[PDB]
Amino acid sequence: GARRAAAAAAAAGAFAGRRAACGAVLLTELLERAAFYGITSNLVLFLNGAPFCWEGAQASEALLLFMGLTYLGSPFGGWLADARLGRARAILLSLALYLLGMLAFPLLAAPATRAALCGSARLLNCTAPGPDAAARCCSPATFAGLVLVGLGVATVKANITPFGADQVKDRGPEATRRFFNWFYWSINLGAILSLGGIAYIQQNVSFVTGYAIPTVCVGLAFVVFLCGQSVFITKPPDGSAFTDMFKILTYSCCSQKRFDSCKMSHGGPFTEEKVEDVKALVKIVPVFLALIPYWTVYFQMQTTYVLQSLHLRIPEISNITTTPHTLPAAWLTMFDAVLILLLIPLKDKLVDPILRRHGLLPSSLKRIAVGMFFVMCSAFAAGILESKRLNLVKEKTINQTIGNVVYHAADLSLWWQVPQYLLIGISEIFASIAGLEFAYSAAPKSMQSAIMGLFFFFSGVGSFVGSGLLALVSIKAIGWMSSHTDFGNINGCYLNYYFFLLAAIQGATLLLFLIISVKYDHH
Amino acid sequence: GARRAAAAAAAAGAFAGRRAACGAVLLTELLERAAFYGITSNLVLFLNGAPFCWEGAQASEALLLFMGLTYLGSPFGGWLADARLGRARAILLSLALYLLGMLAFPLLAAPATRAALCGSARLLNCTAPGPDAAARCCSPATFAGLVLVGLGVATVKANITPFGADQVKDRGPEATRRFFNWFYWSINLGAILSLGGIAYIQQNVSFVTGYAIPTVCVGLAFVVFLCGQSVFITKPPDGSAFTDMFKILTYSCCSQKRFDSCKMSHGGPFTEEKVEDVKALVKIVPVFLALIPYWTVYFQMQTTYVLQSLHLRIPEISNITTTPHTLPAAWLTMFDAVLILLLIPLKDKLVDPILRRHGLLPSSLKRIAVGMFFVMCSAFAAGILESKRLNLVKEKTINQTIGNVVYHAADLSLWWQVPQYLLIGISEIFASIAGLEFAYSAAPKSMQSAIMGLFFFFSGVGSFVGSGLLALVSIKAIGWMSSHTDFGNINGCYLNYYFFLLAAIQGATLLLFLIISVKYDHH
Ligand SMILES: CCCCCCCCCCCCCCCCCC(=O)O[C@@H](COC(=O)CCCCCCCCCCCCCCC)COP(=O)(O)OC[C@H](O)CO
Ligand SMILES: CCCCCCCCCCCCCCCCCC(=O)O[C@@H](COC(=O)CCCCCCCCCCCCCCC)COP(=O)(O)OC[C@H](O)CO
Ligand SMILES: CC(C)CCC[C@@H](C)[C@H]1CC[C@H]2[C@@H]3CC=C4C[C@@H](OC(=O)CCC(=O)O)CC[C@]4(C)[C@H]3CC[C@]12C
Ligand SMILES: CC(C)CCC[C@@H](C)[C@H]1CC[C@H]2[C@@H]3CC=C4C[C@@H](OC(=O)CCC(=O)O)CC[C@]4(C)[C@H]3CC[C@]12C
Ligand SMILES: CC(C)CCC[C@@H](C)[C@H]1CC[C@H]2[C@@H]3CC=C4C[C@@H](OC(=O)CCC(=O)O)CC[C@]4(C)[C@H]3CC[C@]12C
Ligand SMILES: CC(C)CCC[C@@H](C)[C@H]1CC[C@H]2[C@@H]3CC=C4C[C@@H](OC(=O)CCC(=O)O)CC[C@]4(C)[C@H]3CC[C@]12C
Ligand SMILES: CC(C)CCC[C@@H](C)[C@H]1CC[C@H]2[C@@H]3CC=C4C[C@@H](OC(=O)CCC(=O)O)CC[C@]4(C)[C@H]3CC[C@]12C
Ligand SMILES: CC(C)CCC[C@@H](C)[C@H]1CC[C@H]2[C@@H]3CC=C4C[C@@H](OC(=O)CCC(=O)O)CC[C@]4(C)[C@H]3CC[C@]12C
Ligand SMILES: CC(C)CCC[C@@H](C)[C@H]1CC[C@H]2[C@@H]3CC=C4C[C@@H](OC(=O)CCC(=O)O)CC[C@]4(C)[C@H]3CC[C@]12C
Ligand SMILES: CC(C)CCC[C@@H](C)[C@H]1CC[C@H]2[C@@H]3CC=C4C[C@@H](OC(=O)CCC(=O)O)CC[C@]4(C)[C@H]3CC[C@]12C
Ligand SMILES: CC(C)CCC[C@@H](C)[C@H]1CC[C@H]2[C@@H]3CC=C4C[C@@H](OC(=O)CCC(=O)O)CC[C@]4(C)[C@H]3CC[C@]12C
Ligand SMILES: CC(C)CCC[C@@H](C)[C@H]1CC[C@H]2[C@@H]3CC=C4C[C@@H](OC(=O)CCC(=O)O)CC[C@]4(C)[C@H]3CC[C@]12C
Ligand SMILES: CC(C)CCC[C@@H](C)[C@H]1CC[C@H]2[C@@H]3CC=C4C[C@@H](OC(=O)CCC(=O)O)CC[C@]4(C)[C@H]3CC[C@]12C
Ligand SMILES: CC(C)CCC[C@@H](C)[C@H]1CC[C@H]2[C@@H]3CC=C4C[C@@H](OC(=O)CCC(=O)O)CC[C@]4(C)[C@H]3CC[C@]12C
Ligand SMILES: *[C@@H]1O[C@H](CO)[C@@H](O)[C@H](O)[C@H]1NC(C)=O
Ligand SMILES: *[C@@H]1O[C@H](CO)[C@@H](O)[C@H](O)[C@H]1NC(C)=O
Repeated sequence: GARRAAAAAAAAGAFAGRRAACGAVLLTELLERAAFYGITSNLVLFLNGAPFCWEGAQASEALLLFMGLTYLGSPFGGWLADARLGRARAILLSLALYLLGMLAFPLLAAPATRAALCGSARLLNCTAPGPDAAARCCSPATFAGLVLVGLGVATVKANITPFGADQVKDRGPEATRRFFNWFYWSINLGAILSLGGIAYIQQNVSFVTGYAIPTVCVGLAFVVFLCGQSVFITKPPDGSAFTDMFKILTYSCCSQKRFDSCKMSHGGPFTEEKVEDVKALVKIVPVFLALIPYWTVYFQMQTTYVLQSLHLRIPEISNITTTPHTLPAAWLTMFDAVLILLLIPLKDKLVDPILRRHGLLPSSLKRIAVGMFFVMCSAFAAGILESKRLNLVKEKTINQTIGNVVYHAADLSLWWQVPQYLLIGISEIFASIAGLEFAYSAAPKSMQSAIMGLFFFFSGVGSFVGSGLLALVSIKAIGWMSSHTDFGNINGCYLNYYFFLLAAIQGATLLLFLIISVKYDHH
Repeated sequence: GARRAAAAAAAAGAFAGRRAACGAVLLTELLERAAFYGITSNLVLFLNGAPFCWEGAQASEALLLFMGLTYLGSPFGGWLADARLGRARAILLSLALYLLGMLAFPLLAAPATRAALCGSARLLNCTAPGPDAAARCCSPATFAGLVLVGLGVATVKANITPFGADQVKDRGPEATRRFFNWFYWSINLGAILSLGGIAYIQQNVSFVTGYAIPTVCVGLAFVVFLCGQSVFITKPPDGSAFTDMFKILTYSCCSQKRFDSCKMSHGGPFTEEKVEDVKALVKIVPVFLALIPYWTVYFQMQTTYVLQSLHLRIPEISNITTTPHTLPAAWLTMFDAVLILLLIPLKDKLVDPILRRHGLLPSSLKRIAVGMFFVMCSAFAAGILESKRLNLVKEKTINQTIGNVVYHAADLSLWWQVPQYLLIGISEIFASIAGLEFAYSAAPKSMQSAIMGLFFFFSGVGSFVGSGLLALVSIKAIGWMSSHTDFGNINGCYLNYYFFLLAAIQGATLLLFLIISVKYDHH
């Protein structure tokens, strides 16, 4: 018990005379998240309403391909970070590519540069009369910008978190946990700022002045990272010998091709440290495999919550003061970020000292399990509200308006969704941060960035699996999602059964993860 | 890992050349459970339909008082067992009193002895015309029989399980766990036999031949226990010095009135063994306190499941072969016992070796937590089905008949309740047995019977709290249970809102028990 009081000194003194570097890292992450969410908030709507009038399916496919590229680029970004380059140099290069890729969109928004670019001058005005039509216009420039921005965001996401984690490595794991808590807090703050301001300006002022802001944000992030590079000296990895470790991994795999790994490696050139690294990698891979369904259910629930909210009563007299012409569809997603922003400081200042006080959770796997339990509870709560609505809709309906689509909603207030998101928020403040901590703690000291990239890649694989599951349940044979051929007509479909299925999947995943976590802790 | 294989020898060899004693104990428990369930199956109906026509409220109060006496007598039964007597002697005395108390009811069933007894000859025939009416008739004999049978069943319940547990104490805890598994299996088998046969005979043939069978059952149990007493020699406690220990407990409490207990006891005569005993008691009491809500929710869900089943379609062509005149209302409760009988052998033969194989659960507290998680999942599942029914009832209804009351049920098959009970069954085969094992394992070797009595008393307190909660939710101010002024008309009430409340209570209790179990394991 007294050792907990001893470690409380490190916990309180975690932010020693190095706070400037932590602030710079948090600010860079906040600006990067703001730019990313500004880009991803209204990409489909921007593509549809642009003079290059794409189809809705084409815009959805483009956004999905961009997201998949962002998920896929993380392991390669980590490889580039730890091999042939340093961590800070990789961050700088990725941010430069990020800015270069994102600069394309404001030029496309501006009519003069839009006409100058794409060599096509497509002004068919969508519904305006026209002699037939062509395929996706402005394809080269748009695709180049999308691939550049996706690669940049993937690389920064893979590389920034382990760098900031090792920045405070001098202290104990409690310092790393506090840093990850504030890192997630900064991420949510940036997401809130973006989803509010950038979406408001894009939907209600202009795209030309809307897409210019993310470019300024990424420029500020690059500038602050460059300025803080001089004062960082956060024990830079300076990766030049780490390149050898990756090929020693391939040699260890060839040992399989030519504790078996340890018994062959012993007298073999494979030195003990590389043996421990490969054994750790083999141990940690199943943890990611078990976490895949958690990512699936989390992403699917995040997607379905906005759809559920779209068909509830819009509160607050529909913003009577300064009437919201074409109310943006980003604040519904921002509810979760607001709840996380409220929860995180309270957790960090109260719960962590209380848990660490007597004997409670010293490991992240248990926190992930608790978060998954909260996810299952939130899924059950969401299922119930959906069921009542699908029966309370049988009565008269009220024609509301979000954006420029006349939604049909029941006479049920939106605030009834406060519990679900609340549980979700709790789950996140237990799960995600802990997972990040695990992704930093169990990884070998030479290839943390690669492990982070694999973590994000597996999260993306889970998201893709969730989208595929939604497509599967959309089949007429089941009939749960049959009228969902547009922005949303959930009135004619059963989402409560889908919520219950998500809850059951989350429960099974929780049991499997408990088993796997116990096995990992044993070894 | 190899030590698990070493303990597998004890696990397989648990039933050494002492199986006759285990069989005798299991048979005695089975007969006692059969007699108890035969008594409690149709007590209210027997009292109402008897020539001494009581009121429904009076019969319900009598049954509740009997159940409360059974719950309260357990700690005093354990005290009598460990003080001034032995375990076997206490069992024999309690079974003799059990038989003496239960013998009263068949005499009351027989018209000749009924007229001979009670000195009243009350033959008002309930609805038959009569010049006013009196209070509860046959009060002295019925009350004496009820108090005797309650005290006997309380004492046997408090004493038999620790005796059988220490019967196999020669081997390791795995032998005790297997014995408790088969003990619960025998309990469920006896409950099935009673609820089927005795209830069918009572409701469809006669009370005179119905209540005679439990007397034969308890006589057989007493005879087999007496015969096996000679060959038992299961290291009998022969409690005579144990009495001293109990008074030393008060002396420890005298330290309160005159680790404070340990620091005072070291200089005091209180020898270390008594200090360890009192410290263990103080440690274990909070476990029972935390288990109280689990008992509350379990008993309440058990009660509400029969009511939910009563309003579903009766399956199997209403037993077309040998038409069931006045279908008994006990098989609905027997569904859970049937599921437990199916589950227990599979668990014992497959799950326990698999769990014990690599690294899994060595402690009962985690099993109790898993059982409570399954309880919460079953509660959520039950809530959903009830919600659908309360909406599927809005259509036409079908007038079924169970017993002699015309119930109103929806066109939904009873088999849809198979999942709920299944989860419930799993929960039990995780929770109850483990709790029993804990109640035997953590208790001091001198006063195991007292700890078992306290365990059963706290379970009864939880059941009373659950009944009080149901009475509280019955208030018009909430309105969840407003038309439930009879056998049951849940068609007009919201049972789903309750099921969800039970699920939430179980969810909170799970976290509380996890915290308390971790604290107990630390100390
Ligand atoms: C290791 C990974 C395993 C796979 C994990 C992926 C997810 C598994 C769970 C998949 C859930 C599928 C849907 C639920 C299964 C029952 C089928 C079903 O949907 O039944 C419908 C009934 O439809 C059918 O019976 C159609 C059967 C189609 C066959 C394909 C689905 C069966 C399951 C396939 C996947 C296998 C899963 C195995 C169990 C996990 C009920 O809806 P309804 O028609 O009553 O809807 C209400 C209203 O009446 C509107 O119609
Ligand atoms: C450490 C132990 C703590 C206590 C543990 C015991 C159990 C705690 C939980 C008790 C749950 C009580 C019921 C739920 C609380 C909200 C009140 C309620 O029932 O609201 C109803 C609305 O009624 C009211 O607002 C009446 C309020 C009466 C005041 C008493 C109840 C409040 C809670 C008292 C217990 C305190 C619990 C605190 C939180 C745990 C909703 O039903 P309805 O009328 O909409 O029903 C459907 C239809 O319309 C039919 O009417
Ligand atoms: C949600 C739906 C789409 C399914 C999700 C994918 C599952 C099929 C995956 C997710 C987690 C996977 C498990 C993660 C870890 C392992 C440990 C693994 O065993 C090892 O330790 C690997 C090394 C060895 O072979 O000894 C065996 C496969 C298994 C059970 C995996 C089996 C396949 C699982 C269940
Ligand atoms: C571990 C602890 C925190 C308990 C775990 C379970 C709870 C998180 C669950 C159990 C029951 C659930 C509730 C059951 C039903 C509802 C009603 C539901 O709304 C409706 O269906 C109607 C609301 C209305 O219009 O009045 C909103 C979620 C809520 C409050 C749920 C919130 C989450 C609860 C409390
Ligand atoms: C903050 C957390 C922990 C509390 C649990 C969820 C709350 C956010 C809920 C509980 C009570 C709810 C209120 C209870 C009753 C109603 C009436 C309800 O009105 C209707 O159902 C009719 C709608 C109409 O006709 O206008 C509108 C929502 C409101 C204010 C609810 C808003 C959301 C509240 C505050
Ligand atoms: C190679 C082996 C190990 C399988 C692992 C590959 C995954 C990354 C794949 C397997 C199934 C794939 C999914 C299967 C089905 C679909 C539905 C598909 O949706 C549509 O194109 C129709 C709906 C629409 O128009 O939006 C989009 C891709 C997606 C999610 C796929 C995404 C990528 C997934 C998850
Ligand atoms: C963790 C996963 C892999 C397994 C558990 C998934 C469950 C959450 C799913 C699978 C089967 C589903 C059920 C399949 C079919 C139906 C019937 C459907 O319509 C009816 O009630 C009509 C029933 C009838 O046809 O008689 C309502 C949803 C329900 C209960 C579904 C609810 C959600 C269930 C239980
Ligand atoms: C009885 C039959 C019907 C069960 C069939 C399914 C089992 C094989 C599954 C269902 C629930 C599972 C359990 C769910 C949760 C846990 C708790 C978990 O507890 C821990 O060790 C937590 C960590 C710690 O205590 O330090 C270990 C795995 C275990 C027992 C799982 C083992 C596998 C179980 C028993
Ligand atoms: C379901 C509804 C009716 C409520 C159920 C009763 C609760 C009010 C009880 C059940 C479990 C109890 C807890 C069980 C154990 C403890 C440990 C106890 O602390 C000790 O270790 C006692 C010795 C000491 O004082 O140091 C303090 C009270 C507390 C939290 C109890 C507080 C009261 C609780 C929550
Ligand atoms: C940890 C693992 C075991 C998963 C934990 C959660 C499951 C045990 C839950 C999640 C969703 C639940 C299901 C959700 C809805 C229903 C429908 C319900 O019946 C209805 O409402 C309609 C039935 C019909 O007519 O088809 C019966 C329970 C059931 C199958 C539930 C059974 C229990 C399930 C699978
Ligand atoms: C064994 C466990 C693991 C499986 C899950 C629950 C089963 C017991 C369920 C799943 C499918 C169910 C069946 C699916 C469909 C129906 C049709 C259903 O009919 C109606 O809903 C209309 C009633 C009428 O009009 O007569 C009657 C019950 C039944 C046979 C159900 C009985 C209960 C079943 C077998
Ligand atoms: C002394 C302190 C530590 C409290 C602990 C005592 C408990 C054993 C008490 C407290 C509240 C009591 C309950 C309060 C209210 C009721 C409702 C009451 O129901 C009725 O008489 C009305 C309904 C009917 O007629 O059946 C039956 C007794 C009961 C369950 C009580 C049973 C005994 C309880 C649980
Ligand atoms: C863990 C325990 C101690 C606290 C949590 C218990 C919950 C499961 C209970 C407490 C409050 C209950 C809610 C209180 C009131 C309502 C409204 C009731 O009616 C309505 O939907 C309309 C209400 C209105 O008119 O505003 C439906 C059930 C519901 C959501 C209840 C569902 C069950 C809840 C969430
Ligand atoms: C973030 C805020 C809103 C939470 C407010 C409530 C907390 C004080 C509660 C909610 C959930 C509780 C947790 C639910 C379950 C667990 C797991 C339990 O895990 C173990 O210790 C298992 C055994 C082992 O690890 O060896 C420890 C207590 C803990 C963290 C509980 C501690 C207290 C918590 C965090
Ligand atoms: C539609 O036509 C108007 C008037 O010619 C023009 O100003 C506007 O830019 C066009 N819109 C698009 C989206 O090309
Ligand atoms: C009712 O009266 C009949 C005929 O007199 C008698 O046989 C029967 O025992 C009475 N029933 C009861 C319950 O006393």
